[PDB]
Amino acid sequence: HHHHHHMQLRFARLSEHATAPTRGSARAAGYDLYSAYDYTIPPMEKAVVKTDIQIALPSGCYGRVAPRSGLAAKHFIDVGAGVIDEDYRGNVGVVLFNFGKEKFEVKKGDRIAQLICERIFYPEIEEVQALDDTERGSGGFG
Amino acid sequence: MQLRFARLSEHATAPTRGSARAAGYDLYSAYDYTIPPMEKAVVKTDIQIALPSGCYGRVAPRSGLAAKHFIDVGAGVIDEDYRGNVGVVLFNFGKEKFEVKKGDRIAQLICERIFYPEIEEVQALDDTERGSGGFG
Amino acid sequence: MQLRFARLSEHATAPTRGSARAAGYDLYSAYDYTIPPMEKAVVKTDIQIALPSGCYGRVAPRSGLAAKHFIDVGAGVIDEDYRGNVGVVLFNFGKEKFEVKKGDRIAQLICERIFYPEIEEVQALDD
Ligand SMILES: O=c1ccn([C@H]2C[C@H](O)[C@@H](COP(=O)(O)OP(=O)(O)O)O2)c(=O)[nH]1
Ligand SMILES: O=c1ccn([C@H]2C[C@H](O)[C@@H](COP(=O)(O)OP(=O)(O)O)O2)c(=O)[nH]1
Ligand SMILES: O=c1ccn([C@H]2C[C@H](O)[C@@H](COP(=O)(O)OP(=O)(O)O)O2)c(=O)[nH]1
Ligand SMILES: [Mg+2]
Repeated sequence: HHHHHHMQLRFARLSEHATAPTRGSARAAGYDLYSAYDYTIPPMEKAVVKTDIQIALPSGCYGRVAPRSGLAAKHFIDVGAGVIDEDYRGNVGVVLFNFGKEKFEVKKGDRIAQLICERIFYPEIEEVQALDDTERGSGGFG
Repeated sequence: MQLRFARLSEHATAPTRGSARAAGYDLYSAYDYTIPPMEKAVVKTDIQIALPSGCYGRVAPRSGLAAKHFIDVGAGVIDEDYRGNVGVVLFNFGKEKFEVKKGDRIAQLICERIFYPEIEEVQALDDTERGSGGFG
Repeated sequence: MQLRFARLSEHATAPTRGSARAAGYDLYSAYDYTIPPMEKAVVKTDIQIALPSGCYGRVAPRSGLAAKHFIDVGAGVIDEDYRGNVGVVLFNFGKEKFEVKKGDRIAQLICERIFYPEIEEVQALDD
């Protein structure tokens, strides 16, 4: 209209322990997220890792916390939960799963996940009596 | 344009959204399940959905269930053209059994915007700056 | 609106679409793998892809494999500029070995629309 600009990923540090999120290349899908504390995760266990950052996502997306590739392939690390709502203003947490047979050590400053700005719709929901058939139909689960 | 649903029995609950800017609509169990430690279950919602054009439906984990109970969501891709019963694949990685009762909120449904590209084979692709190096 | 791919060996299979409005293209194993219980494997497809601009490629789980065999997909983020071999990280949480045969459908690839905002540090979020 009057103003012509690009939306930014806004963040604020909640402590001196946080690291500003980084992007490897100009077209990496995600911003790197860093642990603010030390964690020791035993075999077949989980931990909630605090980043000590609050974020304000641009309109029309949510923030998906996604796994690092190397951590999954080499160490059997996975990311649980992962849905950061557009209107969340709290401390960003990463839920890490250790499926390996050895303990996994997280140190303050380690890169442990990535944040992706996934574009979504926010549709209104409408109940109907019945839906119409497609070629796929009710065919599911292999 | 909208997310349309229909109930497949009286045991279903209409999906809900806590906020106008919440990513997902909450999905509810229509039945009772006990999931033992290190086991999986397929949870019926007893709804069929018609997703808006230009997206798929991602069944995504609730945060509390993940962080406290070590519950995860398997599979999770609901195609735009799917008209069957929406199932939730729950993985229990915790050491105690996880109880699901009718009416419990067990997952969320996100309308993820996607492309539907046409596929083309070529001999070889040109390299960028990331190269072939992955899994770092 | 165009997804380009090339084969890195004779063992690769061209990605297919399961239905007209399927979210993903089927990805196929190029090799034979035995995954023991509670273990992982990196399954090579022997393809390289060029994603359309404005998306990343998400490697996503097959539903039958999850529901029946307790198979899951780890990692899964393919960056727009990646031109290497597409690897699938398969997790076997089941109690029996899982056998992957050359030519088996093991995952799907979804073109997830994203954007690339610049990052801005503020002191308070309402600055
Ligand atoms: O968590 C899920 C995943 C999939 N489906 C349904 C909807 C989807 O459209 C269909 C996929 O079935 P398929 O194409 O026969 O499964 P596969 O990935 O094993 O080829 O199954 C669900 O209800 N819940
Ligand atoms: O991996 C995650 C997942 C979620 N959250 C935060 C952001 C999100 O907006 C909020 C979700 O809280 P909730 O609505 O109480 O979660 P639920 O109802 O799914 O248990 O928690 C995180 O920090 N990390
Ligand atoms: O399931 C996956 C995940 C990633 N990759 C490739 C593509 C992606 O662009 C690259 C990421 O490598 P990295 O940036 O060095 O990984 P990391 O997250 O460990 O920093 O690896 C795959 O082939 N399959
Ligand atoms: Mg998405």
